[PDB]
Amino acid sequence: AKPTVFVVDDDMSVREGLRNLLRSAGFEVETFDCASTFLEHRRPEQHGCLVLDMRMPGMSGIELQEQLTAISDGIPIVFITAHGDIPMTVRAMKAGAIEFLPKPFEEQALLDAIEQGLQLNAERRQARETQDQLEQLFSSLTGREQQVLQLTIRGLMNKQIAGELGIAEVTVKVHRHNIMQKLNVRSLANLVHLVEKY
Ligand SMILES: [Hg+2]
Ligand SMILES: [Hg+2]
Ligand SMILES: [Hg+2]
Ligand SMILES: [Mg+2]
Repeated sequence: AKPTVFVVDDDMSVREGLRNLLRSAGFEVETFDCASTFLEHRRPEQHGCLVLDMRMPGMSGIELQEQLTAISDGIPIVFITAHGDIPMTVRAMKAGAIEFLPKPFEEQALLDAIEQGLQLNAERRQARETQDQLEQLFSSLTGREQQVLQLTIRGLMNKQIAGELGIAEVTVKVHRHNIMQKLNVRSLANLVHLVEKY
């Protein structure tokens, strides 16, 4: 999807200033003056980075982050604050913080953090799509096929698999053919990689 920077900050100058900065850099931008309007619109499939104010009406920045943690939305966060004297908590850092930046911010520092965040989002999403794709491929196998797969990745020959399970060799052959097609692999090497991957 399009790289989108979500900007959450109650202050108009921040929202407009960042919209302009981020557009002038090739990012789509979405802004919210509240945490809950963000959460209401948030789709965890949207590729992006969150730039987040500490203090806003309603939920604070940390409180929004707690919601995102709770629902396993792993979007990366660049925290911004006008009160640099108040440190981030250890928990706020661990829950996906890219960086903690002051307002007013160095434009380039902010841009570098967002670039860092987009790459971490791209990576995270790829590892999500892969796991998702592999659960659907593996879930599409029958119990019988599962039994054959388990022995196959143990290096057994069809003859030995047949004897172990009490089925005909042709039955094993056919199960093996169907496993390859279901899991979309053309070699025993790639079959074993896939099972280990998942
Ligand atoms: Hg709002
Ligand atoms: Hg809305
Ligand atoms: Hg981003
Ligand atoms: Mg604020």
